Formats: sequence, structure tokens, C-alpha cells
Amino acid sequence: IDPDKFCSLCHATFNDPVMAQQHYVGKKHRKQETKLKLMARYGR
RNA sequence: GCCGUGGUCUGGUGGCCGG
RNA sequence: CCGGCCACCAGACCACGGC
Ligand SMILES: [Zn+2]
Repeated sequence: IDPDKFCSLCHATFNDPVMAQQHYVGKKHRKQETKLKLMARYGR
């Protein structure tokens, strides 16, 4: 089953089931949110 | 010079789907 | 066994900031 998904934190779109889950628990996403969150939080 | 994120590329493993 | 897909790990390259 292929459920469309989107990684707002990385601007990446998903098509495959494992394609999404694998990325959500990945390195290039967890640390990505860190820099993104910092930018948004510091942008005030 | 190193450190942290990001992106592509290079190699190893696994899963999703079909034949 | 083969093909479309993602992650994890390390290397090369570059942008930013810290020391
Ligand atoms: Zn992500």
C-alpha cells in the first residue's frame, strides 16, 4: 500500500509506505528540525 | 584547522511492490 | 534472482554560524 506523505521539516514528499517512516526516524531529519526550529525560534 | 546542520554523489545492509 | 522507492553508516565537494 502506497500512502502519500510529506516531510514538512525537510520539504520532501513520500510515495512508498516505508519511504516515509524510514525518513522520519532518520538522521537527515532529526538534526534538520534542530536547525529549522532554531531559525524559526530565533527569528523574532 | 576542527566542530554542528543541509544537499547531491560513492559504496554495504534491510524492507515495500511486481515478474 | 532482477528492477522504481526510502533510511542508517562513513568519504569527497560546497553555504552558514562557533571556537
Ligand atoms: Zn524529514
